[PDB]
Amino acid sequence: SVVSIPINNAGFEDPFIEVVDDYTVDTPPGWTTYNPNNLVPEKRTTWTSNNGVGYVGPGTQFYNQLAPEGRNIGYIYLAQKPGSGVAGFEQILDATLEPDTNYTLKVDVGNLAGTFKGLSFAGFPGYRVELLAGDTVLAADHNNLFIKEGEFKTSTVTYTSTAKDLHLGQKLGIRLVNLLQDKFSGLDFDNVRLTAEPT
Amino acid sequence: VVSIPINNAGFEDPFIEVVDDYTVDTPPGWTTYNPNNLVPEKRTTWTSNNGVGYVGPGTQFYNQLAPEGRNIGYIYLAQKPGSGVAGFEQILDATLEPDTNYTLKVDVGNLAGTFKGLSFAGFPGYRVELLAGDTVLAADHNNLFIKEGEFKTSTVTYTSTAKDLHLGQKLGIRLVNLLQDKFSGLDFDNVRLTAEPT
Ligand SMILES: [Ca+2]
Ligand SMILES: [Ca+2]
Ligand SMILES: [Ca+2]
Ligand SMILES: [Ca+2]
Repeated sequence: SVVSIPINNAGFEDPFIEVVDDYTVDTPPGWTTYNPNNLVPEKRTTWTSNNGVGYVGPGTQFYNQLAPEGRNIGYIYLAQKPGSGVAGFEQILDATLEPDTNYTLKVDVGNLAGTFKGLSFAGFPGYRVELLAGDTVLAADHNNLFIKEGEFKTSTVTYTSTAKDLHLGQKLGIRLVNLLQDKFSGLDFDNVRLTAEPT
Repeated sequence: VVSIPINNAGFEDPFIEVVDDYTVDTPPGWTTYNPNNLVPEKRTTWTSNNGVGYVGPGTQFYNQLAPEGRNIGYIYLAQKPGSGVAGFEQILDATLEPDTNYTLKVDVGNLAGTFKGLSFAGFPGYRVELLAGDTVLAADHNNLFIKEGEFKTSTVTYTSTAKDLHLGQKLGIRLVNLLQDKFSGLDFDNVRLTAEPT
């Protein structure tokens, strides 16, 4: 009796992108920009901090594998120096926290690799994946997985509610956070999965 | 694999004779993480506090004894949920080294039962953090479900590269009471940190 909780654009497959390594600089559809330190401007260019989706295709010059799911990944790039704050993706779901339920949140996290005419993609800013109820972070994986250059790994976040959880009935949420702890200060996410199951 | 020294890693200092007896002062070797000023400098039984407690035969709050030795470390927060967080912090004598795999393990405890009419049902949530300097390198934010009166081992891992920004800075550990629900008290024991070349 495992249940899949619906997530909008959970694989960042919207919008469709034709050319390999092409990307948008606007918040992916179905998601909002998590911006507690105002690191990402409201109007983005290739020159600013930004987020969006990117096509990881056959001739990719930045990865050693294809997208964990479908064609696209979601990315967050921060131009500010490390320690400046955090930013990422957030989505508030239509599902609410239910009692005596085990939640399993899985997201693939990616590390860009390579170079481009002076631009170095070596390094990784750190990630955090968090499961929300209302404004409360119920559980989070703060950068526990080592992600080699040009590869992806699946982060798993779990939370188990009791019969009397304070946040019962509040809307579930998901955040995918660029921690900006080092350079290169971009990272990818893909294949967001949330499942619920009675204890 | 090398074990990184941690002072009072099992909260066995100080020795406590009477079962379920406890201290209300910061355990020796540790400091009180207090980013929201929830824990006063002079504590009592009724205020927010932290310390060590003897989990001995016939304990009124756990199914089993301390995960290691006699004592656990505990943090209790009297303020309402959402008021902030508090816990234990210790800066280590070891520094972040390149190409090293770090494994931090801590047992987290959920007090159970009833005492003098008060119910200890519920759990405030925990976070275990591995630090370098002032930076949280990796953390387990409340991922394990901990049944009433039991302990489970939280594992936090971090892998350094050759050019980690924080290389050379002092490693650190935080054990945090998240104050996300009531009962808003929790335990920690058997702190382990190991390093290994990649
Ligand atoms: Ca995808
Ligand atoms: Ca990289
Ligand atoms: Ca102990
Ligand atoms: Ca309890």
